[PDB]
Amino acid sequence: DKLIGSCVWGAVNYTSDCNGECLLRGYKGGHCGSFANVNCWCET
Repeated sequence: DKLIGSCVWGAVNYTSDCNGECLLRGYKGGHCGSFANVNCWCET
């Protein structure tokens, strides 16, 4: 997996646009943790 940042509306390294932060890295459509809604990861 290829982390990107956090996925909490009120935290540091805030993402806001997972797919965005992932696209920024040329990664594939990322998403937010499935069983840990807090950090986002890419679908690599």
